[PDB]
Amino acid sequence: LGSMKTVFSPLHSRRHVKTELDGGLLIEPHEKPSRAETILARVKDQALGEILEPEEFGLGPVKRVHTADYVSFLETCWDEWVAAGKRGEAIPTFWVGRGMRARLPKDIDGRLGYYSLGADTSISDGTWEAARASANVALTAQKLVAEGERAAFALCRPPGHHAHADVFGGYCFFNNAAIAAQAFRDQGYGKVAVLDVDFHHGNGTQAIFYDRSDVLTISLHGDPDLVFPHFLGFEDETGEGDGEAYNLNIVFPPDTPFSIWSQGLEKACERIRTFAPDALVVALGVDTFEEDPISFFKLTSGDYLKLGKRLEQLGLPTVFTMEGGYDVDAIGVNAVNVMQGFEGKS
Amino acid sequence: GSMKTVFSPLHSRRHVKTELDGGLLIEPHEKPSRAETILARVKDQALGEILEPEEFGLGPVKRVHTADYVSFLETCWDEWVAAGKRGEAIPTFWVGRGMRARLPKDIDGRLGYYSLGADTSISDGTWEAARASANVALTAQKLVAEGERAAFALCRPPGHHAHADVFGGYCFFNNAAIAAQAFRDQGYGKVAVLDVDFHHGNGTQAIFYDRSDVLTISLHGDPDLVFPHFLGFEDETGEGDGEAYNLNIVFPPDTPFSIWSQGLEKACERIRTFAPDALVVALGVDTFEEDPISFFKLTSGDYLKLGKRLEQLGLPTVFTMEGGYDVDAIGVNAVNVMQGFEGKS
Ligand SMILES: CN(C)c1ccc(C(=O)NCCCCCCC(=O)NO)cc1
Ligand SMILES: CN(C)c1ccc(C(=O)NCCCCCCC(=O)NO)cc1
Ligand SMILES: [K+]
Ligand SMILES: [K+]
Ligand SMILES: [K+]
Ligand SMILES: [K+]
Ligand SMILES: [Mg+2]
Ligand SMILES: [Mg+2]
Ligand SMILES: [Mg+2]
Ligand SMILES: [Zn+2]
Ligand SMILES: [Zn+2]
Repeated sequence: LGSMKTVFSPLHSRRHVKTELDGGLLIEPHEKPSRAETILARVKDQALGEILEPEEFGLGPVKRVHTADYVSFLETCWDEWVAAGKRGEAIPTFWVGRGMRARLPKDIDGRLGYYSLGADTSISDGTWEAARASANVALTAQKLVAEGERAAFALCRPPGHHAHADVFGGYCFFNNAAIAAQAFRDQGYGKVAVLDVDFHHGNGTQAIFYDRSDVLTISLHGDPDLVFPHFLGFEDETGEGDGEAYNLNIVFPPDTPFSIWSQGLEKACERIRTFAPDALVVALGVDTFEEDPISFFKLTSGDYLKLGKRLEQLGLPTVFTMEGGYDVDAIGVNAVNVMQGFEGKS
Repeated sequence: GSMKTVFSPLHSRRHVKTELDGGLLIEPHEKPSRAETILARVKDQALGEILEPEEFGLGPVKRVHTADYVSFLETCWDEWVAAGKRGEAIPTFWVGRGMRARLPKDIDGRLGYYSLGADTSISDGTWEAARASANVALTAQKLVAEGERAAFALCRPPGHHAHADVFGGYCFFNNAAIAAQAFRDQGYGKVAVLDVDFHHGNGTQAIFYDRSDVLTISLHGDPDLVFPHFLGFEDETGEGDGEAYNLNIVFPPDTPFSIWSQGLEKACERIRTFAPDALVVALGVDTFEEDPISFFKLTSGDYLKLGKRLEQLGLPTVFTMEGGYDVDAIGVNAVNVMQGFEGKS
C-alpha cells in the first residue's frame, strides 16, 4: 500500500571502530556498519519509498539538546587522545565514582570519563563526522514530516537514545530522537511525544526532557535491574518539577514475548492519546527480536508488522529514528517490517 | 636501627593478566614482582624481623567498608564466571552523571556501582589477596600498638584508592584506613594518615571526610592532570565535623624533592598542630624519577630523607605499602624510607 521515505548516509563506515569492551575482552563491536547497509538494502528491495541523503543542518539544532562543552569534546576527543600518546581507540578508563566530584578535569582521560556512562563505546577517526551525519539524517526526516509527509524513516547510525545532554554511551553520541523532538518544538509544534520501543531504556531522552511537560517521554525496555543502562529506567521515575507525570517507564523481564510486550505498548498508546501531542518521534530498535545477541525479549519478525500497524493507529505525524538491533541477518527484515506495517502491510 | 616487616605470600593470589590502558588490554602495572622485590631488599638489608600476618577476620575490615561491598568482593569473580563472561572481571558501565546511585541485581551493574575505573581487573584469588593485605596492615598496627616504634606493612594489593564501598586504582580494601580505625578502636584518641604516594588517597579522604578524629593529608600529582581526576583538589578540606581535617597538597609535572619536601613540611606542621596519638603513612614510591606512570622526580636517596623526616614527627608509625612501578628500584626506594626512618643517611 503506502510509501514512506527513508533518509540515509551513504558512508555507512564513517564510524568504523574495531574494539568494544565486552565481558572483559576487546571484541569486534556489535554496532557495525553492516547494520545500516542491511537495512538500506531491504528498504530498496521492498521498494518502501524514495530514499534520500541528508541535508546538512550544522550544529545549531544539535546544541538545542546537547551542551556546548560536550559537542566540543566530541569534535576534539580523538585528536587529543592521539596527541596524548594512547595507542588503542579512545575508551574511558576512569570516571566519577560514587563519592567523587562531578568536576570537569583537564586531562583527556578525565574528560572522557566525565562525559561517558560506559566503556563499551569506543571513539576513533570518523566518529565525530558519523555522529553529525546521523543527527542530520534525523533532522532531514523531521523536515520531511513537517513539510507534509505523514511519516519518515531516519536510518540513523550511530544510534542516539542513550546520550544525555552531555553524556555519551551505549553506542550513542548525539540523541537523534531528542534532536528531532526539539526541532518539532522549535518549529511551533506545541507538544511532542517520544516513544522508545528499543529493547533498552532511552535514558538519554528521559534525562533531556525530565523536567518538561511539553515533551512526553515513554520507554518500554528490559528491567534495568538486569540489563543496561542499569541505573535509570525504573518505573518509579515519572518526572521532576513541571515534568512530573510526563515520563513513563514500562519494564519487562527476560523472555517477554509480543503477547505481553504489546500490553505495555497499549498502555503507552493510551498515555499518548491523553497527552494529545502534535508530533510523534519513535525511537525504534529491533533488539527486542528473539535472536538478538545482547537482549532477552522474544519478538518475531512478523510482530514488527503488528508494531508498525499499531503505531500508525495513533494518527500522528511520525519520525522513526533507528536505534538498536544486533542480529544483522534479520535487522533489515525487522526494521522495514515496522515501516511496511505502518504503511498497511499485514 | 631495626624495623619489623609483615609480609604475606598470599599476595601472589592477586595475579591478573589484563589491565585496560590507553584503549588496550596490557600486562598489569601492579604485578607480584613488586612485593617480592621489596621483600628481597628487606632481607638483603636485614632491616628487621619478617613476620606473616595474623588472621583478624572481617570485623576490622567492616569498621571502614560496607557489608554489601565486602560481600560483593567475595562473590564477584564467581558471579562473573557464572554469568558467562570470558575475560577477567572489568566494569563496562557505571552510574553516569544524571543517573541514580542505585544498586542493581546484575553482575555488570554491581561491578559498575562498586567501581571508579576499568583498569582494575578482578579474577580468582583477588579476594584472598585483598584479605591477606588487610591482615598485613592490621598485624603491623598490632606490633606498633604493643610497643614497636614503627612497622612496615608490605601490603599487596595496595589500598588508598578504596572508598567504603568503591574499589579501583588497583585497590580493594583500604589498608591504611583499616589500620587507622584499628588505632581508634583500641583507644588512640586521634590518628593522622599521611599519604606520600604519587596519587591522591581519595579512598582514605572519603572514609574519614566527615570526621575530626582522623586527620587525612595527601601529597600528589594534580588531579586535573592525573588519576583519580575527580578528587584530590586543594579546596577539599572536609565536611561537617571533618571540615579542616583533610588537606590535599597538589604538585605539577616534573616536581623534584626540593619542591615536594616543602609540601611535606606543610603536612608535618599540620600533623604537629593536630597532635595525634598514632600515624599511618600510606607509602608509595611512584614519586620516583623513573616511575613509568607518574611525573615527579624524586631520586632513590630522597627516600632516605623522607624516612628521616617522618621519624622526626616522633609518633608511633605504621607504613602501608601503596604504589611504585619501576620494579628495578622499587625495593631500594621503599626500604630506603624504612632505613632513613631508623637512622640511615
Ligand atoms: C551476552 N552479551 C555478549 C552481551 C550482553 C549485553 C550487552 C550490553 O548490554 N552492552 C551495553 C550496550 C547496550 C545498549 C546498546 C545500544 C542499544 O541498542 N540501545 O538501545 C553486551 C553483550
Ligand atoms: C604512561 N602510562 C603507561 C600510564 C600513565 C598513567 C596511568 C594511570 O594513571 N593509571 C590509573 C592508575 C593510577 C593509580 C595506580 C595505583 C597507585 O599507584 N595508586 O597510588 C597508567 C599508565
Ligand atoms: K526502550
Ligand atoms: K518529559
Ligand atoms: K598521595
Ligand atoms: K578527616
Ligand atoms: Mg591521562
Ligand atoms: Mg538467525
Ligand atoms: Mg549484564
Ligand atoms: Zn537497544
Ligand atoms: Zn600511586
